Amino acid sequence: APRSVDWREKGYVTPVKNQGQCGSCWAFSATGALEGQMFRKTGRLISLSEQNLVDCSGPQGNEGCNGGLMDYAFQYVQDNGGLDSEESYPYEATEESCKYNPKYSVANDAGFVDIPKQEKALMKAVATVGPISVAIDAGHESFLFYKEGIYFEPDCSSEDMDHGVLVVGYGFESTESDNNKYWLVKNSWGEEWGMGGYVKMAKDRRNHCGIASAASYPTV
Ligand SMILES: *[C@@](O)(C(=O)NCc1ccccn1)[C@H](CCC)NC(=O)[C@H](CC(C)C)NC(=O)OCc1ccccc1
Repeated sequence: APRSVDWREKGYVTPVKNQGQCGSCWAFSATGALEGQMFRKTGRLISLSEQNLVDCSGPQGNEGCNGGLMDYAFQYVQDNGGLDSEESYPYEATEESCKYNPKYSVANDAGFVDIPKQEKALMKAVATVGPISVAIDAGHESFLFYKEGIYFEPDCSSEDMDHGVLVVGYGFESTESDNNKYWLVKNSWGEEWGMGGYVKMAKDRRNHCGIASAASYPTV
């Protein structure tokens, strides 16, 4: 597999978004992964509606601003037969009734794939498929104040993930500790967080923060 991958360079990735004060990270991770697979298929990158998922995918198991799972969002898009664009169904950061409108649907999927819970399998999936939805343990002061470098938090759990994000690649840079590999991760806290809204998460360090425990992507 390649040593460095960055799907932003191949057109698969929209700009960083900001979920506000709604617990909808799962919806931003899911739209990011589906933005990437829709682009793979059609060659057109269209920003997709997180609000659509927040308001409407409750029947698949999601709980709006109180949390959800990317696989439930992928299920919704399939069950529902579509997903509206960001421009047509903009983000309000609050749960409201479902206003999905099929005329404005710009994406679909036929299910999803759950990646084996190993960083080796995550790597192979990122290298071949595109951006991948993942869950991580983001509950640490260090994650809030991240600015640059390879994020490593010794108290990070590999089974208790609380936060959905999007792996858009991986790479390496020399470091003091010679733990040089990272996942390139798009967050949903705006551009002012981290490195333009991205974080380099430690890679091949015992599934740091559980990034490989709940990884998946939609089938397009
Ligand atoms: C996500 O981390 C998030 O949105 N973080 C920022 C934020 C802003 C405002 C309030 C809270 N958080 C989000 C927060 C939890 C509310 N995390 C999730 O939704 C996670 C994601 C998974 C992949 C780990 N899911 C979650 O907590 O699911 C709860 C749940 C319980 C039962 C059934 C379905 C979902």
